[PDB]
Amino acid sequence: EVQLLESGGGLVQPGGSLRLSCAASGFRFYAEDMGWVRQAPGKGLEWVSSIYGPSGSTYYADSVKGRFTISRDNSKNTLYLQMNSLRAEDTAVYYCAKRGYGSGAFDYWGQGTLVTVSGGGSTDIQMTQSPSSLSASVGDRVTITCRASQSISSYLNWYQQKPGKAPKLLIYGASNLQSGVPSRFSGSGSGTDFTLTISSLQPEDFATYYCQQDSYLPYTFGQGTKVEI
Repeated sequence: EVQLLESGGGLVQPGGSLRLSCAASGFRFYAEDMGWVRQAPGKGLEWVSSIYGPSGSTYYADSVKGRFTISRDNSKNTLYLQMNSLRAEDTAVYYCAKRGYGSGAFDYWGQGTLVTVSGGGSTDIQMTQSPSSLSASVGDRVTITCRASQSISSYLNWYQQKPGKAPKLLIYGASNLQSGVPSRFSGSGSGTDFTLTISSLQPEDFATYYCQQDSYLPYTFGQGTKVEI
């Protein structure tokens, strides 16, 4: 089928370097937008870099600018992340991601690998999520809020992440339900204020939920909402 096959990582020393790689198979388009995300232990998903166009233009979060280089070979359908001058801050699970044609959103993800370390005058868009955590029961209704720092229309995505595993896209475009995703999950809003609703909470739905935008660089996730028992 379609899959991002990730490889690389391991234990390294401060000052050291590492190269992640991501091989796509089952691609039906040339040079779709790709990037890398990371998650520091007991922290939220963090966008690291993006690459876009046949030119292979790049963007990078402030934390890693200067040290990390994203690249890709569109021929061999492979994605690379060269990580230099690593610090203990860089300790995280790193995931590769690809933008899907059907959704417009990053909906194909590598399984992730642990790394351990022993302009135009544009505006950045920030996302605030509410609440941080909540505790509920099977059959409970749950709502989660997302406030963007700038009106971004309907360009807001919701993701579920279970611990260790790659995030899963539930809603794209503020309200369009991703294919093969139960219809108890539903999204609303527009402009700056958005809402993910779970109508009847099920055992499998305990996880962390994140809002995210994919349209305006730099891409960001909100801080996440943990839904625990």
